[PDB]
Amino acid sequence: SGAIYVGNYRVVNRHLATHNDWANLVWEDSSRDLLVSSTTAQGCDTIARCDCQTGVYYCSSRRKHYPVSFSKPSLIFVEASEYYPARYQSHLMLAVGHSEPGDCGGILRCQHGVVGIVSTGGNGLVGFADVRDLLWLDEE
Ligand SMILES: */O=C(\[N][C]C1=[C][C]=C(F)[C]=[C]1)C1=[C]N([C][C])N=[C]1
Ligand SMILES: [Zn+2]
Repeated sequence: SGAIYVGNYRVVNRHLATHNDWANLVWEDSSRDLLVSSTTAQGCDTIARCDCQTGVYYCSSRRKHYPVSFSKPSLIFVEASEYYPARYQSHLMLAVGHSEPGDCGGILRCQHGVVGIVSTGGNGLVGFADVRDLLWLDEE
């Protein structure tokens, strides 16, 4: 579990979005595993605006933050998980590291702020849904 809180937006994995998220929907994209809802309170996070390929991510199934190198966001085949069938996911970054289903929502951060959230795992990789292209998160 986990979310990004930027301005008056809440960014969650689409597959973990709640009824209250869907009832207050700003934007969602199944191909990216992302959903954004509106918030009453302003959030503490800053979104990275950069092309870093190194950062640190939180792994709840280890209670640990790990430094990783990661691929640039791309259209990647993802094997079946507990929450999605095998499919192509877009805007996905991969790193070597541990990720189980409940790790989804852990933040990946670089020197510029939040890069994305954990979205995939298995076979010794962790996949992150990028948010650095969503420039509209930073206003309005
Ligand atoms: O519930 C609302 N939004 C989703 C949400 C927000 C915070 C959170 F911790 C979980 C889910 C919502 C939005 N608004 C209007 C701004 N009222 C309720
Ligand atoms: Zn960066």
